[PDB]
Amino acid sequence: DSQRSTLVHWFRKGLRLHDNPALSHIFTAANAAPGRYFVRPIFILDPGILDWMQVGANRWRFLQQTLEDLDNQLRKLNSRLFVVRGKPAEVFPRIFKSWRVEMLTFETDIEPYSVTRDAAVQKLAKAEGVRVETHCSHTIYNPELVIAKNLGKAPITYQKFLGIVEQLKVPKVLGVPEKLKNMPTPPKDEVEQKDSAAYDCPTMKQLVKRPEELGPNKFPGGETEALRRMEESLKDEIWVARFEKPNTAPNSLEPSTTVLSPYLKFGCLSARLFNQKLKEIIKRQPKHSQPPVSLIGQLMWREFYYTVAAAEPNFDRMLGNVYCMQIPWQEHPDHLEAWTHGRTGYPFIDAIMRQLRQEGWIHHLARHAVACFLTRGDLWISWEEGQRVFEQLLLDQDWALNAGNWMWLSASAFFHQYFRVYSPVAFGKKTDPQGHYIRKYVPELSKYPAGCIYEPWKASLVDQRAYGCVLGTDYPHRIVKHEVVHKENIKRMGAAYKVNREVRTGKE
DNA sequence: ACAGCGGTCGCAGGT
DNA sequence: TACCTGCGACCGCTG
Ligand SMILES: Cc1cc2nc3c(=O)[nH]c(=O)nc-3n(C[C@H](O)[C@H](O)[C@H](O)COP(=O)(O)OP(=O)(O)OC[C@H]3O[C@@H](n4cnc5c(N)ncnc54)[C@H](O)[C@@H]3O)c2cc1C
Repeated sequence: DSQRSTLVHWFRKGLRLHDNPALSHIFTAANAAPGRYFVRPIFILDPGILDWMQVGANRWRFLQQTLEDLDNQLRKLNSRLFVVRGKPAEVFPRIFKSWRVEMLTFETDIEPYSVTRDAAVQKLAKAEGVRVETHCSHTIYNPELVIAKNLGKAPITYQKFLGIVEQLKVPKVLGVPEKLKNMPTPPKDEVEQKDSAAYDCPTMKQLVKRPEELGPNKFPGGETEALRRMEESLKDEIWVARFEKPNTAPNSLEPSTTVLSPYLKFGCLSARLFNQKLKEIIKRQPKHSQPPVSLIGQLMWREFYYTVAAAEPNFDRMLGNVYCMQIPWQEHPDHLEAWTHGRTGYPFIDAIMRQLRQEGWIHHLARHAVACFLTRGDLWISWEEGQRVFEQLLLDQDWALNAGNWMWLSASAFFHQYFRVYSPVAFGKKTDPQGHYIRKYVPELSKYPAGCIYEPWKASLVDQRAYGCVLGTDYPHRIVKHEVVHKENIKRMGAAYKVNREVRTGKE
């Protein structure tokens, strides 16, 4: 066994065993040629990034848990995870030689950074004699094929996108890979010979530098929890079939939706598996909703944003972004800081921003509320600042999805009915008239009557004292007046739309 | 051409 | 309940 070659699967996203072609191919190959190969499933961890502030503690914890679950599952196939510390640029040249790699597989990714990184690896592999198999299993439909089907253009409307993808084939959904037979552990490389635990899963202490930012562990990481959570969500087939996104609550104390987003984001759950489960349920349920609103439709919204994002390296910025309306956002540093930390003085908005920071997930319509307030609705701050904060705090932080919906919400792309504006005060009342959500995440206001808990400034000073929370002392004065600024912002939006119309017809 | 339709998720005030 | 209308007057697509 001093003559074996190594087959490598590289996990970046797709942190799962189920429905993983790139991974299954590796395991099938090893079992086909017994005694021929060694198998190294790996995750590359840059130890320098741990202090990057664009990754919150909660997301680090989620990744830590995911890596441990992935190692446990690989253990059952007579394998394990190898978490190799370093950067791909130095790691691969070293391990290609060290491990005598014959093949390298991974799941493809459309994010710019990932496109250039992978291209470098492909170039190295080519020159070094290592075969590379890539698979597009992160999404149901391959953005490339969708764009090609639509004559070289990413569809910019949902219904057109649907019209294209129903013409495309849906790939077969795989099971978990086969158990490796006659696979002894590979010989230690020079790094392992020095430290036997060099490729072990990172500890919490290792991945999480600021444990004080950790909140309640409501959504544990990993494929196991992913599948358990999915199964629980699909248990009630009526709820699933009649799902309409607009009717789900932003402020329910428990999630009104599936909360599968962190799992789909990391690849802990296969979007293709989830799509298949849904379809089987809809066939059994005669009464059911349709896209855009349906649960299947939500999954297609994921696919839509990935397709437009795949055609635009600047997707996450206003300038140079083909889709994006050019809007004169302003700098408001105090207001930005107050929004960022849930200190706007709008209890509903503050409640949401605090849940987000604490727990890593907020409901889609809660995101609408705070995104609207930040941008077109009140503060007139750029969506790129909001995007940045979300990137830091969300467990499900996704380059394409985050950019896409921020553009939607700011009416910069895809959505253009800017006359519709969420009220920081009224929107939440509909589903939570008593303000239970506010009382929980803004505890200082928990004695306010429902009559003014969404608008504490309506309470007199004597009232404020009787509720044991005086505005300007225990809770902030509202940083702006929604009833005024939103009307003026509407006109700013109309004005900016006009300027863009000129430019568009001006190039003709 | 340029109008009419549809567009995941507005609000307030009706009924 | 779950519709409805006024508000003021958007874009992409279609033909
Ligand atoms: C300003 C803003 C930023 C956002 N940033 C992200 C992000 O960084 N990462 C992320 O995954 N989602 C993001 N979303 C979309 C959406 O809010 C979340 O996907 C959803 O809240 C996750 O909860 P869920 O899993 O219960 O969704 P469900 O309603 O159960 O839907 C199921 C799955 O469909 C997909 N999905 C649902 N809604 C959307 C949507 N609007 N766009 C794309 N895919 C969707 C997700 O994969 C979700 O897990 C953002 C939305 C807004 C308005």
